[PDB]
Amino acid sequence: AVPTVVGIPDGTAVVGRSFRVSIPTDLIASSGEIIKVSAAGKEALPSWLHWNPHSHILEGLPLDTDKGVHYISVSAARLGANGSHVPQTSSVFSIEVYPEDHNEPQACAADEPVTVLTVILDADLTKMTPKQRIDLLNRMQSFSEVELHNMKLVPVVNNRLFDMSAFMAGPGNAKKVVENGALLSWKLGCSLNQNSVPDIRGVETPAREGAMSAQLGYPVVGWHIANKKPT
Repeated sequence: AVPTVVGIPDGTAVVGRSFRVSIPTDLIASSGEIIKVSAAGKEALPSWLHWNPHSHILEGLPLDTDKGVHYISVSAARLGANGSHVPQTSSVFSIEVYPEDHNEPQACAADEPVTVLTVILDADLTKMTPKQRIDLLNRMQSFSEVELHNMKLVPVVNNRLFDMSAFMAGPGNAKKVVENGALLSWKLGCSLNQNSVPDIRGVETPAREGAMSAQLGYPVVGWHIANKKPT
């Protein structure tokens, strides 16, 4: 009698940046009902998302191939005496994945380069689940002193494991690079130079000694600091 309708607001995401939203399951599910979260019209989520049923958190880390709008269905079903799932309600919202974070947490002055620290990892993000992508970011926090949601994680492109414009850099623990590679990066400041970069020993030393890779779960190829043209 008199069903309730819950609207969930649409969200936004950016390639290479962590995504996290709470879903109001206590409003959608009358006691006893089973919640399902999927891509609308499918049983699975999009490949970049992960649903935590006990925390009610939908989270993910999109790749360039996830650009665009994703409709997500949150549905509640009654479990019948015979084991059937009787759907009761469905609430659908969308998430638009945008292509570029412009190296900004979300800023430097216009046309002022952003100083970015990048760690190059022997990893293939397309082989990793969303949870694995997020946990790699989580594991980097000890070293970056940047929160999960302000780091960036994207694949290597054109097989380039270096940045020749970098004015500081150093080695990791890896001797071979087996996978395509991943770039895990964050902002240090605006238009910095060697003399104004913060203390980076807490990156460079564990990178070279192998303590960083032991904590991240992936081999570290190297790191570098470079000023990136603004976008």
